[PDB]
Amino acid sequence: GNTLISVDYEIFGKVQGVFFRKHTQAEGKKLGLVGWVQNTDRGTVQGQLQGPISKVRHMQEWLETRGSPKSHIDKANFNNEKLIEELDYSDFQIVA
Repeated sequence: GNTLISVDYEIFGKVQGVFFRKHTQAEGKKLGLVGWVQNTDRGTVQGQLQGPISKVRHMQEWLETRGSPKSHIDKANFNNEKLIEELDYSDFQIVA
């Protein structure tokens, strides 16, 4: 479609200390997405994605299967997937 969606994500495995945040931001920006990425307090990576639905879906697949080159992804959990009519962000940020 040419609709917009928002979705929350959390990635499990060898996902911290592998340049995951930098690569996620770069891929998000390449895909024209806004949102954020952050290392959690439980050894995972999380955030939200917003943008054109096909681009969000491409990013979801990237988060399931690839991530940063030295990452090892066991699972990507997605939640709160929804259609949106406006963006809630103006950039794709790494949240410290």
